[PDB]
Amino acid sequence: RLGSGGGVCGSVWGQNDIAYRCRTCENDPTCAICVPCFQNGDHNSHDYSIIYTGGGCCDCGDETAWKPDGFCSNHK
Amino acid sequence: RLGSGGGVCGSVWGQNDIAYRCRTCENDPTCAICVPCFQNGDHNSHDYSIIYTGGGCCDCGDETAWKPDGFCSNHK
Ligand SMILES: [Zn+2]
Ligand SMILES: [Zn+2]
Ligand SMILES: [Zn+2]
Ligand SMILES: [Zn+2]
Ligand SMILES: [Zn+2]
Ligand SMILES: [Zn+2]
Repeated sequence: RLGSGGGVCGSVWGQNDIAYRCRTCENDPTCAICVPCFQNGDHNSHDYSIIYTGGGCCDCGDETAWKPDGFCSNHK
Repeated sequence: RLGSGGGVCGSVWGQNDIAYRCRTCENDPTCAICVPCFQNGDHNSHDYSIIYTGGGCCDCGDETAWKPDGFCSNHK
């Protein structure tokens, strides 16, 4: 998808991987971030969930997919 | 974003790149495909447009972003 450039997390998911959904930081229901990005950010009382994904990429740092307050440390 | 795996086009866009939007094959307004995927597929009377993108990735082959009839040859 289009999205922003700059300091976004490359990470890509293969067929038996884990990501995190966060209904609080997300722009739409298919946004997700990789495990390190979630744990290196602050989501304490957000409505997050674990997801076993078979594909996609981490939305961390891309403000067209993820609220910037939900970025982890290494992505602004 | 989440999306599908398998035979999807990796391609990623940097800060002065070209992609194609196709309002006909797209699932939502931010979907886009890279130049080779567009030209190796069939979009003759679709409502496509050129876009100078600064970021994102090609949606070709990912049926959660792009109608499969709009895939190019090398992605099913
Ligand atoms: Zn990440
Ligand atoms: Zn991150
Ligand atoms: Zn969150
Ligand atoms: Zn492509
Ligand atoms: Zn393609
Ligand atoms: Zn098309």
